[PDB]
Amino acid sequence: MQIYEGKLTAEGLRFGIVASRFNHALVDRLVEGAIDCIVRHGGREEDITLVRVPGSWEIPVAAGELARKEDIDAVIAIGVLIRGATPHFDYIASEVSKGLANLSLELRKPITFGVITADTLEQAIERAGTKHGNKGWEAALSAIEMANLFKSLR
Amino acid sequence: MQIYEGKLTAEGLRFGIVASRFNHALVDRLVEGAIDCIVRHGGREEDITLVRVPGSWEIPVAAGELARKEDIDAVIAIGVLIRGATPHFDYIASEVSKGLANLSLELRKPITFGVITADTLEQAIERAGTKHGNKGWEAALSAIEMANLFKSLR
Amino acid sequence: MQIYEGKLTAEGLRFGIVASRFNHALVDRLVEGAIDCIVRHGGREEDITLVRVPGSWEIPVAAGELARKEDIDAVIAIGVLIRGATPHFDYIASEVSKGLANLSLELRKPITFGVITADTLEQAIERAGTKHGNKGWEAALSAIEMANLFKSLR
Amino acid sequence: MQIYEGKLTAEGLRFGIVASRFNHALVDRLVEGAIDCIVRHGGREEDITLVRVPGSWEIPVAAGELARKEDIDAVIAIGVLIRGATPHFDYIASEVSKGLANLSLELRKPITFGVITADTLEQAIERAGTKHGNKGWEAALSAIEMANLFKSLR
Amino acid sequence: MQIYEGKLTAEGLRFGIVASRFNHALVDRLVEGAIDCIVRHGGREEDITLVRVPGSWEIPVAAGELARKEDIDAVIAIGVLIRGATPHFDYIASEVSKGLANLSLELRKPITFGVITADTLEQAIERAGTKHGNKGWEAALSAIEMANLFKSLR
Amino acid sequence: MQIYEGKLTAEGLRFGIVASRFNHALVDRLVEGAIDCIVRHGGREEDITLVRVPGSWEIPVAAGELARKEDIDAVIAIGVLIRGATPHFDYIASEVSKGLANLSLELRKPITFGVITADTLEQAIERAGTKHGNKGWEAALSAIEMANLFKSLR
Amino acid sequence: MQIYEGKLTAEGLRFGIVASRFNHALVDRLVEGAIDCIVRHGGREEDITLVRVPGSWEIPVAAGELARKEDIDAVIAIGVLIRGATPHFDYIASEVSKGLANLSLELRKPITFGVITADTLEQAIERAGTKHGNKGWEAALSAIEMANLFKSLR
Ligand SMILES: O=C(O)CCc1nc2c(=O)[nH]c(=O)nc-2n(C[C@H](O)[C@H](O)[C@H](O)CO)c1O
Ligand SMILES: O=C(O)CCc1nc2c(=O)[nH]c(=O)nc-2n(C[C@H](O)[C@H](O)[C@H](O)CO)c1O
Ligand SMILES: O=C(O)CCc1nc2c(=O)[nH]c(=O)nc-2n(C[C@H](O)[C@H](O)[C@H](O)CO)c1O
Ligand SMILES: O=C(O)CCc1nc2c(=O)[nH]c(=O)nc-2n(C[C@H](O)[C@H](O)[C@H](O)CO)c1O
Ligand SMILES: O=C(O)CCc1nc2c(=O)[nH]c(=O)nc-2n(C[C@H](O)[C@H](O)[C@H](O)CO)c1O
Ligand SMILES: O=C(O)CCc1nc2c(=O)[nH]c(=O)nc-2n(C[C@H](O)[C@H](O)[C@H](O)CO)c1O
Ligand SMILES: O=C(O)CCc1nc2c(=O)[nH]c(=O)nc-2n(C[C@H](O)[C@H](O)[C@H](O)CO)c1O
Ligand SMILES: O=C(O)CCc1nc2c(=O)[nH]c(=O)nc-2n(C[C@H](O)[C@H](O)[C@H](O)CO)c1O
Repeated sequence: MQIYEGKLTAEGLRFGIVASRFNHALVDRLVEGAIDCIVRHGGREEDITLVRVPGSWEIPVAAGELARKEDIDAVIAIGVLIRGATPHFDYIASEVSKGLANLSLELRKPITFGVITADTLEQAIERAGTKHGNKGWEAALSAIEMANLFKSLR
Repeated sequence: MQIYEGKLTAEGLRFGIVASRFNHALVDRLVEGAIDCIVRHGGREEDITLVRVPGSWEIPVAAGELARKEDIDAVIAIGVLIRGATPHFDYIASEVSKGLANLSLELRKPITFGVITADTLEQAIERAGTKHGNKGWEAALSAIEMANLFKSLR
Repeated sequence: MQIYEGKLTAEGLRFGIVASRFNHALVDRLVEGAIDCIVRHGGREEDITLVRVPGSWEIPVAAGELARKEDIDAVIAIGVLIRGATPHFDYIASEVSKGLANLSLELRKPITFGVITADTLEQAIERAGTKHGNKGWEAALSAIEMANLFKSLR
Repeated sequence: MQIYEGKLTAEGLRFGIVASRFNHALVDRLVEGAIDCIVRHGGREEDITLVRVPGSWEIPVAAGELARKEDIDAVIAIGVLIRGATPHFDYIASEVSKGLANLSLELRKPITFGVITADTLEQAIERAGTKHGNKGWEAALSAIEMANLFKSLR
Repeated sequence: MQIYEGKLTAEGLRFGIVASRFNHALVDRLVEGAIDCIVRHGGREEDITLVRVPGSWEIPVAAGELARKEDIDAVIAIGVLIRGATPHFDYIASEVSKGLANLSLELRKPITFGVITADTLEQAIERAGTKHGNKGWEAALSAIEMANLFKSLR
Repeated sequence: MQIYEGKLTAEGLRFGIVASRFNHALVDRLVEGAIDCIVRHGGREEDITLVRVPGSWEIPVAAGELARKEDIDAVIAIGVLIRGATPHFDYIASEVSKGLANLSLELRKPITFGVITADTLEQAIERAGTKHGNKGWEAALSAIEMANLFKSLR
Repeated sequence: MQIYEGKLTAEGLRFGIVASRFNHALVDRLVEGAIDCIVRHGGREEDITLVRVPGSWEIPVAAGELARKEDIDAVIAIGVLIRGATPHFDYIASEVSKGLANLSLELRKPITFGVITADTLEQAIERAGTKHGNKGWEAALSAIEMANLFKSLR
């Protein structure tokens, strides 16, 4: 059987992070987590490109530019959506997720999903460096794995 | 670390706004907000192109023409959807959001989302220049930021 | 500020209407409304092309052929979906709306939405020439406006 | 009448399996089922290529690379999604399913769906080698059939 | 400020794992997770020493022998306790935790805690490779970090 | 990977059993079970040393003397605690468990836990040779395994 | 370890099917499933012998004659029992199952159980080619496996 997998050592890997500003008090913890994950797995901070955008809505178009860079191995999308009173959350969460996934397939490059989609503020806090971990760290670890996988698969 | 971000000064930037006429008593406040945000951030009103369309459904096709203009740096979509008795709202909100996001990615140009998607009239009023701000102003500010970001990122 | 908008006079405009047969007792009222709107706004009935299809499912593929005609300025989609006992309604409504919107963007030509998506028969009747107007007339009026807009915008 | 169908003998067929690691205690049972199905229907284990990825989110991009291999007849996607507290499940499940289906159509190659999408842990266990069978085995059997079908249809 | 921390690359590190057999259907998933975490972080499987013992009660005495080995950098304790009808669970969980912690301090060597202490079988399953991750993987990662930390701190 | 484990053949192994007299009608069944387990796994009854003590409180001090014997490979602690009206049970159970575990670590010799800690008489009966097995037999089997393990590990 | 198992390719295998007529509208679907399973796994339809009998009661005596044929490798029993108002169902289901199992052991030949034993008509429909699969297909697949197994085991 031929088996392909990615290790979790990040030496030499180069990452793009796109991070929105809405709910920044939480997003900033996700960004801290993603960078820490990369660095302590052996990636160099210098090899990270961070792009800031206003909201989750704007993440895909920026991620599309980063993922097109030949010197970026994977893109990590970071944001925090918390349901409000209206269905706005639904439409943004749907389009952010669809856009990122579509871009990944179009560009044949891993784009990982570190966007919290929470019904409540409590759920978002839980996932931004408290009881349920740090979604930024999770999405970064995924990106490390996928970038290494792609070194043999792509 | 390489860091890219957009400032909020709008000198020299050129914006397209596509604004629907359905629920105009609310949309017109969103348009006022977007224009004010551009102008007081340093953008010239002469550098704004405003396109009116009948309803939210029609926003994407018009935005597609504006976004294709080489002299437009970002497009701001402005509309107001309020849920009625039938699921019509769902289908329009889904397609307007999907279309705009898809166009942004296809054209590699920022298109911001100033479309209210409210369950009630009260929620729409709240977001069109009253207690929960002005979604037109928010979408304009996002567009300023994204246009500035793209000056280095694109 | 540059301002683009469409007037509501339809002199010289040429329209395609795609109308499904399912629920025809209602769809036929929508078609009457669309034609009346065009004619009394100055459009010639001879400049209308009407295509009939079995159900809402089949509207997009027919609309795609009409919208590709260089001598059609806009397409008006007309149908009536009424929720039944199963989720079938959801999947048809989702695809008819997605298809039309996608075609509009792909062909850079206005395609308006005169498809009722009702939970009940009563709601459909309300929107097919009774208390809540006539969705065919609304979609036709939109098409008039968009065709005029596109005369300067496209 | 011309009739095309796929037999279930897997002699000479070559398969790609993409299996995520999230919920591995269940996914690993699905992988065991898929491999067993192939082998006991006559396929050689040496003709299987297994790609591991972090989560269901990452399955499509990896499946896209495998499906593009001329010496892969079909791809089997294997993962386990279990609903949590937030709507995150919905967005991942929607994009994994959409991506795989889109890739299948784009590449004109069968990609089968062995991804459990469960509301509860119990439901996932039921479908990963207990009372409701093994979704990996089902997706592999489907892939066998489709690969054979395509030998005359493609 | 002097700052000491451990990276997550496991090259050259040597680990002891002590894993009980009670509830093995769950423990065995924790062992899989720990080994995977070591290997994909760069540790060699040949540098792992695995000791099996009957129950959680027996973990400390075995861990004491492994931790005393000069060529073991950290020990990972792996077990699954599920509360029964009597308070037995309390006394075992208390003593296994106390013993491991005491040994770590006595021997000035990291000993990490991969012992699930669940009120229910469902909670144990959740933590042994399903919705709440894999406690073996978590304890292994901790051990990697602590072994690296100790390379400068000890 | 280096793997250490204990087999369940007891040829040549020498055991100490410390058994309390309180609740003897149950403890005596546990002692029967422990002896049977040893003998039918190949241990000689002559190689068992049995020490009787008044209550569970007194088990540790006796176990400490037995575990210090160079010709004892493992000690099996056997007793029955049943909750009464006062918290006395808690303090005895806590100390008997802590003492045994501490002695095991101090003397680097396996001491297994065959002490029932029951809330009710029914629970104790269940665990002393009826529906939930025989805790003496379990603790003896553990001791066999640990003594064998220690033949290579210690 | 010596391991014996049956593959699922049916080339050269010869099968007997005994199918009752009571509840034929469902049994006939089970028979379709059994034949399809055999044929698409490589068995020849000419190598199938189908015996029809009145009711489940009569399946064993007919299966006894088929299983005694040296040129039959396995027998598949197919029927549908649905509980009525009286305990009649219980006695028939008990004897059909006992008879078939007894005959299998007596003749040292696989006889598989494709007899639905349902409390309700809905449950029977579910298992005769709808949501819970096709019991005829399942029993045929079992027979394939057992016939192959017996080629080395018998
Ligand atoms: O309309 C609002 O501002 C409240 C709803 C909202 N919620 C969030 C959220 O929870 N998380 C988030 O990242 N972004 C959000 N955006 C902003 C949009 O993403 C977008 O920036 C604007 O609509 C302008 O395009 C939102 O508009
Ligand atoms: O059918 C109706 O008119 C009521 C539902 C409705 N609601 C809204 C709304 O709340 N906001 C909005 O901007 N537009 C709407 N359009 C119109 C469609 O957008 C479209 O103009 C027509 O269907 C014609 O294409 C609507 O049709
Ligand atoms: O955010 C979480 O980690 C909990 C939700 C979650 N649940 C599942 C699940 O049930 N099954 C699964 O296969 N994957 C999951 N991923 C991970 C994503 O798929 C993805 O790996 C990450 O978002 C990083 O891209 C998840 O993020
Ligand atoms: O997981 C299951 O098998 C039960 C759910 C299910 N239900 C249906 C159904 O009701 N109708 C249907 O036509 N197919 C189904 N498929 C199978 C999938 O379509 C597909 O074949 C498999 O996921 C393998 O790719 C299903 O998987
Ligand atoms: O008495 C019982 O066997 C049931 C309670 C029990 N539960 C667990 C458990 O949930 N997990 C576990 O790892 N071990 C257990 N041990 C066994 C003890 O740990 C020990 O092996 C015996 O008491 C013999 O020393 C247990 O005795
Ligand atoms: O098992 C879990 O991860 C959830 C419970 C838990 N909760 C916390 C917590 O709330 N705070 C905290 O500081 N640590 C925790 N650790 C981790 C352990 O401390 C330890 O790191 C691991 O068990 C590995 O040794 C935990 O394991
Ligand atoms: O007595 C009745 O006819 C109703 C009960 C009944 N139910 C079933 C059934 O649900 N399925 C089935 O296969 N057969 C049945 N037979 C008939 C007996 O099997 C038998 O044919 C007669 O008793 C005559 O021997 C039954 O008699
Ligand atoms: O009809 C079904 O498949 C569901 C019921 C069922 N449940 C089990 C089960 O829980 N465990 C099990 O080992 N087998 C089962 N078999 C299959 C039969 O044993 C037999 O294989 C078939 O009836 C074919 O002969 C079953 O048919």
